[PDB]
Amino acid sequence: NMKHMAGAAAAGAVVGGLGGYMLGSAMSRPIIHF
Amino acid sequence: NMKHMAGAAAAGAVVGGLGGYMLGSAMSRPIIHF
Amino acid sequence: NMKHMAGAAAAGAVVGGLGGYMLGSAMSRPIIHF
Amino acid sequence: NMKHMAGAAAAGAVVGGLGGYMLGSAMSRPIIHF
Amino acid sequence: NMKHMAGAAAAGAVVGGLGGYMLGSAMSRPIIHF
Amino acid sequence: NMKHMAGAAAAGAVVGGLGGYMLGSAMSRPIIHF
Amino acid sequence: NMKHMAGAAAAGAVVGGLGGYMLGSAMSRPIIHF
Amino acid sequence: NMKHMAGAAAAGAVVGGLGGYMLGSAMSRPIIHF
Amino acid sequence: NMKHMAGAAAAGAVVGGLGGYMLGSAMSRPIIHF
Amino acid sequence: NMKHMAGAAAAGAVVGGLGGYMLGSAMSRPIIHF
Amino acid sequence: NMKHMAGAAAAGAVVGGLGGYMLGSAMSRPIIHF
Amino acid sequence: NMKHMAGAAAAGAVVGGLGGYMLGSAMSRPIIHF
Amino acid sequence: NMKHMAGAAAAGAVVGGLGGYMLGSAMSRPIIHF
Amino acid sequence: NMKHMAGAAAAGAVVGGLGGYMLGSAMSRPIIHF
Amino acid sequence: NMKHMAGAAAAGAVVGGLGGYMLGSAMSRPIIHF
Amino acid sequence: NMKHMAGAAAAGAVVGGLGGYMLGSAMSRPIIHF
Amino acid sequence: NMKHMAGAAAAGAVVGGLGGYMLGSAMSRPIIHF
Amino acid sequence: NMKHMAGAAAAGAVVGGLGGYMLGSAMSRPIIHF
Amino acid sequence: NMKHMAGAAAAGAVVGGLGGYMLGSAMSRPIIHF
Amino acid sequence: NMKHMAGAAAAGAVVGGLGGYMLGSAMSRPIIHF
Repeated sequence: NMKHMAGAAAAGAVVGGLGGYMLGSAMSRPIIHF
Repeated sequence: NMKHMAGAAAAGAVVGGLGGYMLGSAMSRPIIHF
Repeated sequence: NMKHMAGAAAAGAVVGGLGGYMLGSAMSRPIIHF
Repeated sequence: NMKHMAGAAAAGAVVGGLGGYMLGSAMSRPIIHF
Repeated sequence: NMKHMAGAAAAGAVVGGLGGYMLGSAMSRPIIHF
Repeated sequence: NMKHMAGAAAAGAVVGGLGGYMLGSAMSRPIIHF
Repeated sequence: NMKHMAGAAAAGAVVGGLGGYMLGSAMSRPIIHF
Repeated sequence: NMKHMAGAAAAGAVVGGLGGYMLGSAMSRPIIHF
Repeated sequence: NMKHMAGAAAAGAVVGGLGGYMLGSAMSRPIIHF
Repeated sequence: NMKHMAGAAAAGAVVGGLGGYMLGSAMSRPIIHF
Repeated sequence: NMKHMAGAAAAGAVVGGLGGYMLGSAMSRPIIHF
Repeated sequence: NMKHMAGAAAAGAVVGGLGGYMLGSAMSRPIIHF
Repeated sequence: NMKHMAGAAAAGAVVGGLGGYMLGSAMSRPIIHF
Repeated sequence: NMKHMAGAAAAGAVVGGLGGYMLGSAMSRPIIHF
Repeated sequence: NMKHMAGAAAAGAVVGGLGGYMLGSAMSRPIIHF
Repeated sequence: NMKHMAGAAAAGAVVGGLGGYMLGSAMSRPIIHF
Repeated sequence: NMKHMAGAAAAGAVVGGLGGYMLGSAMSRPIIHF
Repeated sequence: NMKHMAGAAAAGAVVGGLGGYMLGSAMSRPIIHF
Repeated sequence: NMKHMAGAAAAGAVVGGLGGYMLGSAMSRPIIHF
Repeated sequence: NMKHMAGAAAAGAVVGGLGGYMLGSAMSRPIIHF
């Protein structure tokens, strides 16, 4: 059997974001002019 | 069998966002002018 | 069988947002002028 | 002056949670028995 | 002066939760038995 | 003056959580028995 | 003046969490028994 | 059997983001003009 | 003046977490028994 | 059997990001003009 | 076991106040004009 | 075992206040005009 | 074992205040005009 | 004339005791045996 | 004239005791045996 | 005239004790045996 | 074993404040105009 | 005239004790046997 | 074993403050105009 | 006129004690036997 503990489980203060889950692609073409 | 504990379960203070779940793609074309 | 505990279950203070669930795509074309 | 753009402003699909804002402390004593 | 844009303003689809605002503390003592 | 762009602003698909903001402390004493 | 671009701004797909902001301390005493 | 503990489980203060999970590709063509 | 670009700005797919920001200390006394 | 402990488990203050998990490729063609 | 003696126990004349116990935060914005 | 004696225990005349116990934060913005 | 004696225990006249105990942060922005 | 402001006046959260006022003496002969 | 501001006036969180006021003497003869 | 500001006035978090005021003498003869 | 004696224990007249205990951070931005 | 600012006024976090005020003498004859 | 004697233990007249204990950081930006 | 700023005024974190004020003498005859 399996006993799995992951993420931020039982943490003390989860003040950062947690990871998402993306099943698909990213096409990115930003254009930045300073 | 499986015993799974994940996310921010049993946390102390989940002040950051949690991860979403996206099943699909992202096409992104931002244009930033400072 | 499965025993699953996730999200912010049993948390202490869930002051951040929780993750949504999006089954579909995002087309994004913002234009920012400072 | 200040021009500030933050958070998930102008995003394309904000499917994850956003960050909260906690002004105070977290005392956490979870006990997990698998 | 200040021009501030934050949160999920002008977003495309805010399907995740947004962050709350907690001014106070969290004492948490969950007990999980699988 | 200041022109600031941060967070996940103008992103394409923010499927992970964003960072919270915690002004206070975390005392954490989890006890895990597998 | 200042032109600052940080975080995951203008990213293509921010599927990991973003960093929080903690102004305070962490006292941690986990006890793990496998 | 397996006893697995990962992520930021049982942490003291998870103020950085956690890792997402991307099953798909990234095509990126940013153009930056200072 | 200053033109600063940092973090995972303009990235292609930010699937790892980003760095938080902790202004305070960490006292840690974990006890692990395999 | 296996007893595995990894990531930033039982850490004291995880203020850096954690590693994501990417199953797919990266094609990158940035163009930077200072 | 523990034998604890604290506060003003067994004192001779407790004419000052004793300490309270506040589990939560204080936001204070007094304005004093002499 | 532990034998602990603290506070103003067994004192002779506790005419000053004793220390409280605050588990949470203080945000303070006084404005004094003489 | 431990024999601990602290605070103003067994003192003769505790006319000053005793120390509190704050588990959390202080943000302070006073403005004084003489 | 006199304008006097003292004590914990206008405070934000007075969780410690305040000082008493003792006009008289203290004779103290505690005997502590651990 | 006089404008006096003292004590913990206008403070943000007075979690320590405040000073008393003793007009008289202290004779102290504790005897501690560990 | 006089404008006086002292003590822990306008402080951010007064978690230590404040000073008392003793107008009289202290005769002290402790005897400590470890 | 340990025999510890600290603070102002067994003192003769503790007319100054005692030290507090702060587990968290201080951000301070006073502005003083004489 | 006089504008005086002293003590821990306008401080950020006064976690140490403040000074008392003793107008009188101290006769001290401790006897310590280790 | 250990026999420890510290602080202002067994003192004759502790009219100065005692040291606090701060586990966390201080960010300070005072601005003084005479 | 006089503009005086002293003590730990406007400090960032006053975790040490502050100085008292003793107007009188100290006669001290400790006897230490190790």
